[PDB]
Amino acid sequence: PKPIFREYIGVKPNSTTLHDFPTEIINTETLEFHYILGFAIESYYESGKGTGTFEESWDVELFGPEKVKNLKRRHPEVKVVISIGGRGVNTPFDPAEENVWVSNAKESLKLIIQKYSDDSGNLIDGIDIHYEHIRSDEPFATLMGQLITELKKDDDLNINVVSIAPSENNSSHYQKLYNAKKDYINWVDYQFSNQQKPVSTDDAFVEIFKSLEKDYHPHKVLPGFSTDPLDTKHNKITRDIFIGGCTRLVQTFSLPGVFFWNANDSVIPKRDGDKPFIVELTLQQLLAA
Repeated sequence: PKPIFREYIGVKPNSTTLHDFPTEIINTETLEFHYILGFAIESYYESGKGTGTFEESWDVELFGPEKVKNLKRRHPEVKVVISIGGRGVNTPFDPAEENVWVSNAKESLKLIIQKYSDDSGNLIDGIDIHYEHIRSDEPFATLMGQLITELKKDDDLNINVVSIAPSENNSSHYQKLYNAKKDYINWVDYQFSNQQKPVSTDDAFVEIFKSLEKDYHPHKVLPGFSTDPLDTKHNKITRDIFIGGCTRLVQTFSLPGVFFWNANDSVIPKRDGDKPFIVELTLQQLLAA
């Protein structure tokens, strides 16, 4: 329908800035709103190779099943998706056994997903693939492809929205996956804060975006921004250029939506006088108007 708005949450397990899912950014009247809950992370053997057995790594007191139930009781139109992988160098995609990885991943993720249920059914609407560190195109595209297929085919689940989260440095591996499974992947969430060289103008932004649509597919790419201080320090893109660049896209009716990296980091103003969620609220204003 509507412009898509997605926000990562739960990804800073040591942060105490939030004690529940924020309602300030929730807008289901003019936008299609998604919370991306993560990280479901695999256990690794001593060799640094992944087992495919996922566990929740977010705070379950703050964002667990009872909090998801409450959110959905109050705002039924919000979609909740689980993100798997992780950003550390300590959570790479590197399966120890290629023919057993997929069965462990399907079973362990289904177990997690089944915890997020109410009297009327499952509360999870999809999955997000967010492995930052992937060394080669393969077995990634084959194994991730099979996992998506198995989850979408399970009638016990409602895995309706599938997304991937590439960055400039891992984009080639995600492109391999996207080409093979184009029909099951709804959204490509590309993080502009992870570019190698700085994005200096709104024209440089626009030019990057168009090339992403060629690499993936027109209207399936959602530009993203990071309010995380680790990313702010890298200074690959400023909020002024991000807003400017998105404005240009909105003017030619070419922006399908946006995503933000992360609710914990956006609640705390960076410049005195800044309101909490200033970048998110500014993008919501431009997506409606």
